[PDB]
Amino acid sequence: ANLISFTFKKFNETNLILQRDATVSSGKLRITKAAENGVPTAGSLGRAFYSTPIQIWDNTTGTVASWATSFTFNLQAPNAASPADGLAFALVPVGSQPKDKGGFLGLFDSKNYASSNQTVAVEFDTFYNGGWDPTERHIGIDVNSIKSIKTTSWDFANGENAEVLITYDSSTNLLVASLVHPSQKTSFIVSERVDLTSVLPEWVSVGFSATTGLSKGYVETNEVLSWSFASKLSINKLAIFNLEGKA
Amino acid sequence: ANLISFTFKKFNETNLILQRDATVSSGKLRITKAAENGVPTAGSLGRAFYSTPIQIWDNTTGTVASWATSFTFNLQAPNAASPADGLAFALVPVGSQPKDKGGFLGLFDSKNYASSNQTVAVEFDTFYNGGWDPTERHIGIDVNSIKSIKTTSWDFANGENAEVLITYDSSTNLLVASLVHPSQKTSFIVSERVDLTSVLPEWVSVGFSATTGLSKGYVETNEVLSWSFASKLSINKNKLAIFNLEGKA
Amino acid sequence: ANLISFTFKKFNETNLILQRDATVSSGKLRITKAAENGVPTAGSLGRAFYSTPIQIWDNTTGTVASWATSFTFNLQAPNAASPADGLAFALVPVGSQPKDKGGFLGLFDSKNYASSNQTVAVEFDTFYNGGWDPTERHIGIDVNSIKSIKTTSWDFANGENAEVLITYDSSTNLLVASLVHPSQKTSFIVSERVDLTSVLPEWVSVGFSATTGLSKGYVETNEVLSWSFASKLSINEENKLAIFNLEGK
Amino acid sequence: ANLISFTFKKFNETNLILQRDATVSSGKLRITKAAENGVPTAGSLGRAFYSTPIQIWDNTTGTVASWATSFTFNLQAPNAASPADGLAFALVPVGSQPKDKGGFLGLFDSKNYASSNQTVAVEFDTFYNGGWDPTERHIGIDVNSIKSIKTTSWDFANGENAEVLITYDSSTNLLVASLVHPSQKTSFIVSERVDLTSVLPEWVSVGFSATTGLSKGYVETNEVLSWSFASKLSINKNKLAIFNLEGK
Ligand SMILES: [Ca+2]
Ligand SMILES: [Ca+2]
Ligand SMILES: [Ca+2]
Ligand SMILES: [Ca+2]
Ligand SMILES: [Mn+2]
Ligand SMILES: [Mn+2]
Ligand SMILES: [Mn+2]
Ligand SMILES: [Mn+2]
Repeated sequence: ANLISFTFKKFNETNLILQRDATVSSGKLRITKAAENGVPTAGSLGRAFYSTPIQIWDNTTGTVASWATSFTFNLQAPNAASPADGLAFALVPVGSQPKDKGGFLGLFDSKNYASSNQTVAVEFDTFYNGGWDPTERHIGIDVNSIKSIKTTSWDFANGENAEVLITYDSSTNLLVASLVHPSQKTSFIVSERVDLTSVLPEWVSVGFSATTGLSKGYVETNEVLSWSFASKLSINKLAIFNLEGKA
Repeated sequence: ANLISFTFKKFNETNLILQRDATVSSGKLRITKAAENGVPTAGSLGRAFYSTPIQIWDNTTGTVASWATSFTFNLQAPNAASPADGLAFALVPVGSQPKDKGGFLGLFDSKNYASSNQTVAVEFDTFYNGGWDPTERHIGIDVNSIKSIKTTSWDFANGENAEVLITYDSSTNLLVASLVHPSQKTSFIVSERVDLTSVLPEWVSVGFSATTGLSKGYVETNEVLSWSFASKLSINKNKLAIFNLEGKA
Repeated sequence: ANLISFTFKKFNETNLILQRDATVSSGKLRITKAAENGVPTAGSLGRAFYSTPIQIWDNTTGTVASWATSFTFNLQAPNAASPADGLAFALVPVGSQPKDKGGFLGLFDSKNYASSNQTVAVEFDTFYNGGWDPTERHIGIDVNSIKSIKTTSWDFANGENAEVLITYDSSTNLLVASLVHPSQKTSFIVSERVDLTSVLPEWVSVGFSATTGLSKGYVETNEVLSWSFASKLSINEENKLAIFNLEGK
Repeated sequence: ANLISFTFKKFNETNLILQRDATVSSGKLRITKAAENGVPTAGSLGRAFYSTPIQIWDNTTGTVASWATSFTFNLQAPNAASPADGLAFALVPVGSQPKDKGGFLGLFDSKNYASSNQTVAVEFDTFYNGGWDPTERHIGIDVNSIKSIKTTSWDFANGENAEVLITYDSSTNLLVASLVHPSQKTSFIVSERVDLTSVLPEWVSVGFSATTGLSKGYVETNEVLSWSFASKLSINKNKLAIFNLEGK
């Protein structure tokens, strides 16, 4: 079995494939653009991916990798009543370039199922796009589309640290996204079955994507403080994983 | 920083400390009694712990260990209307002995804050005891008492597998327990800020504890299929990604 | 696959099975005796082991585990010309009791092969015993016998830290023991073929064994500063020594 | 602390930087040329490196990273009496290019110390150069030059697998490089004190480098069958146990 693993407690420019407004500055992974004062700017799109590709499944041996990612993100909107849009962990084709800004998070083109994207993502959405989004703040699981196949309720705490964990288990095809605001003691969890072999190609890049809305007033940051990742392609420990990274 | 880590994919008698009705069979950790026909028995009590005690907070340096457990359990009852009582993952003192069966899960004495017990547990409750319990089947966090300081809705699936992840973070003091029934794709989480120094002793036995009800009819299985655990005590002043792939997935 | 791992950067009494003169003081494992002024005492016999037993091979599946261990030890004799005897890493049966003192290190009865012991050990030899030992100080692989099946030259520097790495890989049945004295930038290594199914039982205790001599002058300290250990029992692969040695000390 | 780890048990083109004759076929990283029929070729040079750079020391906090690497290689010659030249594990500048072929192993320019290369390499030497090498096959710690700052006798076993472990402990500045031949139960070890801060840049690429001789007759294969590497860089001021099993 092949392995690949890495833990960032601070972010470095030199080991990431940066795309658009996503830039590293003072340890933090600022995916969107903040003005001189620090106040977030509208119409921003950023993408950041890990330097080495990851094989998530094999064509010949028919085996599927199990993986896990953990990171702490912080969305800071000056006015909670008008923010946009969100941030997402994404597994994306290796030489793949950004898509639609705004409520498409720079990952998808449309709401209808277009497998040509070959994109799985877990979205953390602050802005309710009636076009596809559910009633309130949610954690979505995105497969080829920005219309999330399964979402969960989210108490978005403004400018407060969110620790996340995402795990894929090959033996059950299950995907689990969890989120905690330690400062507020609020916890959340979504779970869904996903076939990686039908969605993503054998080799994918791994990282983040985040955007701000269309309207000028509708501003928020999209900051990731730390990031840990592990993958195991069989030919995946959880207890010994989040302690070298998260804990 | 000191480290401890193990991943049972199948339970073995040889590297656990079994108390009461707890018994290892065909790789399962059956913590409550089952008849010859494979039928859950009433009035049962079990306990299974790890063979090394664990330092969770160091008095001299005031440091606190960050730790993570993951395990798959399975509770099968014949009659959903009358089951009892549930299983629990707990951190007990080094040389701890079992306590009250039934609605106490062999871990606690009374509903009031009894600091003399020194026990932190994450329960998985099936039987509702009005006196202390909430309405529906719940995940509960037990500190020095059976009356959980926080609870949440857990939609108990009968005879189904439940993958469980429980993490304590030292820098945030936050204990987070999360459950998934992969057959149903249903997920359940509860998190509460807990201070270990105030509650638990320096060294602790990490493991399981489970019970059945007062009456004949109130029977269920209290079984653990597999188990992973890791800990990290910082010497001067814990990955969640590489932990559950060596164990859970 | 099944997994067990721990890192001792500082030792503690409670997660250790201690036998005879073996003691733990201020974060150090003093396997042999010491005075209050700091003088090694003769006729000392120490053995310390990890609490949780370890399945090294599984009868039914016919699989043999692959394990690695890395530790730091210091051997300080007052008079270097007359030292005795040395320490050893040893895989011993779970209920085993310390054996013959002196150059037998507490692990064997005779120089001739006797399978009733069921013991694999890697010895670090300061005192050359004419009957079995080769001339110079050595690292020896001991199979049920105090006479090593293979040895290699060792420049034992008195009172210095010695980082050791012992690795067993089942796919080639190869045990590789290596020692570095980082103070004088010296390095030594030994390798031989060993079948664990024959020599050792299924479950074992893993730890240390050290002794002092017979004479009032043949004394040395036998101390272990830090200790790492990991093992992997497969269901139906080599051990990652790259990620281990860093996730060790 | 910051961590990076991986474990190739079969090589893939998709997550490596390949240079010159270096090639991946059927999961075995072949560094130098081998003919269709399996015949090794002279005048070859290969280099393979991991896709992510690795921070071995941080300037701002003075923190230096401990690391470890394990890989199994096989060298096979038609004629053991005349092979060339060898292969080497190296920590290399973030965008470096292959240097002198042949006796220099595609890594160095000359026998004298030139810290412009910024290259720590552990070499595995088949061909004794009467210019800088000891009189036999050797493992050698190379620093900014092809002539080793320390060596040890290696009993090169023709067409036999060789497991290698290289470990750098930053709490002792000690680099230890070993090699075992599992088919013949033989082992070899070298250990020298190397200060990375005066040798290598903050960020380095991590990988392999090999060559064959100038003469046509002097042929061998330079193959790596598996690979593991781990690193740990702290914020302030490495378990070989868990690594070596969690490795290959
Ligand atoms: Ca949206
Ligand atoms: Ca109850
Ligand atoms: Ca002796
Ligand atoms: Ca040469
Ligand atoms: Mn959405
Ligand atoms: Mn309850
Ligand atoms: Mn000897
Ligand atoms: Mn050379």
